[PDB]
Amino acid sequence: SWEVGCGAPVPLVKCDENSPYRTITGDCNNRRSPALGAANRALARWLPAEYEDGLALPFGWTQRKTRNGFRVPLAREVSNKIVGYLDEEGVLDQNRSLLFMQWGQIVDHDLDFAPETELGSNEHSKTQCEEYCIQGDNCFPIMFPKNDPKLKTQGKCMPFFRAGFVCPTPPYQSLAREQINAVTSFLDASLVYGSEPSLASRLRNLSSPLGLMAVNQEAWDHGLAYLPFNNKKPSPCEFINTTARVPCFLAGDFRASEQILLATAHTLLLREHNRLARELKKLNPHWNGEKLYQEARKILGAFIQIITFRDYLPIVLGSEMQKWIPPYQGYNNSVDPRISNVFTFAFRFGHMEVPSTVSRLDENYQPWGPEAELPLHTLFFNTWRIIKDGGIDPLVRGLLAKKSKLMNQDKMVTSELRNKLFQPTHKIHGFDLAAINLQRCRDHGMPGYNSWRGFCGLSQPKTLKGLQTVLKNKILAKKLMDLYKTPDNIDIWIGGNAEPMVERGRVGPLLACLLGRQFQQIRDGDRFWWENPGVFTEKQRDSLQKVSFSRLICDNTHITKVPLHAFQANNYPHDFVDCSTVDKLDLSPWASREN
Ligand code: HEM
Ligand SMILES: *[C@@H]1O[C@H](CO)[C@@H](O[C@@H]2O[C@H](CO)[C@@H](O[C@H]3O[C@H](CO)[C@@H](O)[C@H](O)[C@@H]3O)[C@H](O)[C@H]2NC(C)=O)[C@H](O)[C@H]1NC(C)=O
Ligand SMILES: *[C@@H]1O[C@H](CO)[C@@H](O[C@@H]2O[C@H](CO)[C@@H](O[C@H]3O[C@H](CO)[C@@H](O)[C@H](O)[C@@H]3O)[C@H](O)[C@H]2NC(C)=O)[C@H](O)[C@H]1NC(C)=O
Ligand SMILES: *[C@@H]1O[C@H](CO)[C@@H](O[C@@H]2O[C@H](CO)[C@@H](O)[C@H](O)[C@H]2NC(C)=O)[C@H](O)[C@H]1NC(C)=O
Ligand SMILES: *[C@@H]1O[C@H](CO)[C@@H](O[C@@H]2O[C@H](CO)[C@@H](O)[C@H](O)[C@H]2NC(C)=O)[C@H](O)[C@H]1NC(C)=O
Ligand SMILES: [Ca+2]
Repeated sequence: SWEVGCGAPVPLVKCDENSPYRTITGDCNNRRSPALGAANRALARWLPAEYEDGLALPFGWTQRKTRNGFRVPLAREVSNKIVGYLDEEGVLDQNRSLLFMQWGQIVDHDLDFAPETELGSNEHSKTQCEEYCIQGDNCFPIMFPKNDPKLKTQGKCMPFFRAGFVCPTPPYQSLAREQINAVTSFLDASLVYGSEPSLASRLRNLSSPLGLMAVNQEAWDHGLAYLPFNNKKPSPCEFINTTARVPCFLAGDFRASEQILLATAHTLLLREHNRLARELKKLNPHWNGEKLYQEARKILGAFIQIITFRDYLPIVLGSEMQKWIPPYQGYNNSVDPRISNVFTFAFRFGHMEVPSTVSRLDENYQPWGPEAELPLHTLFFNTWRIIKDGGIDPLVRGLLAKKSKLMNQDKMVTSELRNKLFQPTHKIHGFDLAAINLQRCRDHGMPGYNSWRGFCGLSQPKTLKGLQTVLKNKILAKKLMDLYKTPDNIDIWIGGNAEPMVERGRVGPLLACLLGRQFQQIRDGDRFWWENPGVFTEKQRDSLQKVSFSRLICDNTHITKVPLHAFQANNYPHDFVDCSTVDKLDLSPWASREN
C-alpha cells in the first residue's frame, strides 16, 4: 500500500530492553518494532487518506474541485444548521454526572494530540491569516456563510492552521500527508508525566530524591498543591484577566489549562502522584528518587486504565461493549497499538456532552456564593478562578453532583462552545468548536461517512429514505442531505454523532465500532497493560481492582461525602456516603525486603 522507512523527526533513543518501566516517548513497548505506539510519529491509517489532490490538499481547498461530484459545505454552515440550538433547558443527562464528560477528555488527551504547524513567531502570515483570511500554505480559514451573525461582529473568517505532518514540517512534495500524534498511544498517564524527555524532566522535582512532581511555590490550596505555573509569556491565562495576572499551569500535556474543569482534573492527578510517592517512601525508605518516580507513575498508569475500561467504557459503548472489547486474553505483539487518525475525531463525541454552565458547591453541596454558576465560555484558559477564588474542591463537588449534557439530535453542541470558544493564539471568545472539528476532518483527509459505515460492516445509505432509517430521524437526515447532497460526503464527525445511541450507551453503532476497535487494540497491544502477567504481581493486581475515582477524591481533597459510582447521576445527600465507607488502595503489596 506504501513505502517503509520515512521515520525522520524523532528523538531516537536506545531501548533498556529489561526495564520494568515505560519510556516517556513511548518507544520500546513493542520488541520486534520499537517505535510502534511511540510519540511524534504519524497517526495510523486504518483507511487510505482522502485528499483533494490525493496527497496533501484538503477537500474544500480548491473551490472548483468537488468531492464525488458535489461541493463540500462550509464547516461553519454545517454548524449553524445542524449543530446549533438556543434552549439549554432539558438538555441534561439524567444518568451521567459531569465527571462522565470530564474523564473522556482526560482519556483522549492521554491517547492523541495533533499540533498545528509552527514555522511561526514574529510572523506576518499569522496576521495574513487573521486579518485578511487569505488561504495559503498552512492557513486554511473557516469562512462565515451568508447570513452568519459573526460577519457583522468578528470578520470574514476564523483563522485555522493545518495540523503538523511527518518527515519535514515546512513545504514538502513527496507521498501522502500523515498527521503527527505528539503524545504516546498507550493509556499511560502521558498527560501527567509528558511525552518528551525534556518536558518530563522539567516537571520533576530533582532538588529532592523523594521522586515528587514539581508543585507550585506561589500558591497553595489549604495545604494542598497546585500545578506549577508556566514559564512562557505571552500567557493566554494572563490575558483573560489582565488584572489578576495568573499564568496557565504546566502539566504533562499542553492543553492542561484549556478549561477550569480540565485543569481541576489534572491537579487531582498531580496530587495523587505525590501521595503515592511519599506513601511508597514510607514503605520503602531505601528506594531512590528515580524508583519512587517510576513506581508511582506505574500505579497512576494502572489507575487510569482501570477506571477507563471498568467504569467508563461500558457506559459509553453500552451493549456493544462485548462485541468489540471481549475479556482480556493476554498481550498480543501482532496488534497495532497506534492511535488511528479517525479515532481522534471519533472521540470528539465528548464535545456534545459539554454543558453550558459550570458550578461551585460549598460543603453542603449548596451553591458556593453569589456567582456559583458560571457560563462555560468564561472558563477557557481560566486559572485565576481556581487560585484566587476557592480552590478545586467546590469545582470537584460540581463534577459529582451535577450532570453531563445528553447528546441530542436536536441539541448537539452548546453555544458556549459553538460560538464563544477561546483560542490560546488569538484574542476573542468567538471560535466554533464544531466548525474546527469539521474543518479538521478535511484537514486530516478523512474518508466519508459511508466509508466508515462500510469499514464497520454496517449498511451504507445512498438515499434520503435510507439516511432517515439509519438515523431514525426525517428532519435531521433531510438537513444533512441538503448540505452534503450525498451520504458518502457527510464528514465522519457530524455523521457518526448523528446516529441514535446504542442500548445503555452514549454513542451510536458506528462510533461504538471505531472506539471499540481502537480501545481493544491499545489494550491488547500494550505490553505494560496492568492485567498482563509480570507487569504487576497477583497481590498487586488484587489491590488495584479496588480503586475508584471516588477514593481519589477522598485522598486528594477535603471532600468527605462522595458517591460510590461517580459516573452515574447522584443526588445529595441520598447517594453520597462518608469517605470512611469507601474502599482504599492497599499499597502494602508494594513492599520490598532486603535479606
Ligand atoms: C473546551 C473543550 C472541552 C470541554 C469544555 C472539550 C472536551 C472534550 C471531551 C469531553 C472529549 C472526549 C470525551 C474531547 C475530545 C477531543 N477534543 Fe475536545 N474539548 C474542548 C476543546 C477542544 C479544542 C479547542 C480542540 C482542538 C480542535 C482542533 O482540531 O484544533 C479539541 C480537540 C479534541 C480532540 C482531538 C485531539 C487531537 O488529536 O489533537 C479529541 C479526541 N478540543 N474533548
Ligand atoms: C443509571 O446508570 C447506572 C450505571 O450504569 C445503572 O446501574 C447499573 O445497571 C447495570 C445494568 O443496566 C448493572 O451493570 C452491572 O451489573 C453487575 C452488577 O451485579 C456487574 O457485575 C456488571 O459488570 C455490570 O456492569 C449494574 O447493576 C449497575 N451499575 C452500577 C455501577 O450501579 C442504572 O440502572 C441506571 N438507571 C437507569 C434506570 O437507567
Ligand atoms: C479579574 O480577577 C480579579 C481577581 O482575580 C477579580 O476581582 C475580584 O472579584 C471580586 C469582585 O468582582 C472580589 O470578591 C469580593 O471581594 C470582597 C470580599 O473579599 C467583597 O467586598 C466584594 O464585594 C467581592 O464579593 C475580589 O476581591 C476581587 N479581587 C480583586 C483584588 O480584584 C475580577 O472580577 C476579574 N475581572 C474580570 C475582568 O473578570
Ligand atoms: C521539591 O521538594 C522539596 C522537598 O520535598 C520541597 O521543599 C519543601 O517545600 C515545602 C513548601 O514550601 C516546605 O514544607 C519546605 O520548605 C520544604 N521541605 C523540605 C523537606 O525541604 C519543594 O517545595 C519542592 N520544589 C518544587 C519545585 O516543587
Ligand atoms: C493477535 O492479534 C492478531 C491480529 O489481530 C491475530 O491475528 C489473526 O490471526 C487469524 C488466524 O487465527 C487470521 O485469520 C487473521 O488474519 C489475523 N488478524 C489480522 C487481521 O491480522 C491473532 O489471532 C492474535 N493472537 C492470538 C493467537 O490470539
Ligand atoms: Ca498516552
